[PDB]
Amino acid sequence: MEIVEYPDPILRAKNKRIDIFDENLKNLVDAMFDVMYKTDGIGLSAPQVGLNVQLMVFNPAGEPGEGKEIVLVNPKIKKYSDKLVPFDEGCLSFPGIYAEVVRPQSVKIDARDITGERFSISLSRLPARIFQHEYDHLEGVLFFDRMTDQVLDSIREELEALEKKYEEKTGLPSPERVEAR
Ligand SMILES: CCCCC[C@H](CC(=O)NO)C(=O)N[C@H](C(=O)N1CCC[C@H]1CO)C(C)C
Ligand SMILES: [Zn+2]
Ligand SMILES: [Zn+2]
Ligand SMILES: [Zn+2]
Ligand SMILES: [Zn+2]
Repeated sequence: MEIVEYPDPILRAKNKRIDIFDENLKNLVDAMFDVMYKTDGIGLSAPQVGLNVQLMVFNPAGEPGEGKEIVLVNPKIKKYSDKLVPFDEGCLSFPGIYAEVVRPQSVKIDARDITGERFSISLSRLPARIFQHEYDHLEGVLFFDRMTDQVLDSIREELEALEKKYEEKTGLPSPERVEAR
């Protein structure tokens, strides 16, 4: 397996609805959780492992045998809180890069579980925070898109190093560039 890193276009591509809730889905969810634990994450989205599908997993404890292994399929945000809060985020698609992101404190959500049963849920605190980060991935939105210009400027060179890596590996110019913004 391989975590897909910025600026790979897979991270910007449209993600398809999941219609089939079967063993292949369960296997993928397991693999994603295992990637998360191996890499010290607290959540992961399907495009980050190379699959453009509306699937996210997370565990707000981030540790084996702790917290809850939360799976959300075809999620939709129904409401964001007016209240905003800052929090330092990293993203497994941007190794080593951490910066302040301001997001709504809480969200109301519609999604499906791993069996395909639909549910409504309200999230707050860290779970809300993780959720919105992973939800943005499913919408082809990356965390620096959410940063202020001042915060973005502080990570520009780190982002360009990732653009260079992609350019060196592929021999192609990067399909997006932080400087364009
Ligand atoms: C907070 C918003 C959720 C972030 C989810 C990411 C994983 C990811 O890229 N999901 O798409 C993560 O685990 N990031 C970690 C992260 O940001 N953490 C881990 C503990 C708390 C926070 C740092 O303040 C590390 C790997 C950089
Ligand atoms: Zn591999
Ligand atoms: Zn496993
Ligand atoms: Zn750890
Ligand atoms: Zn991420």
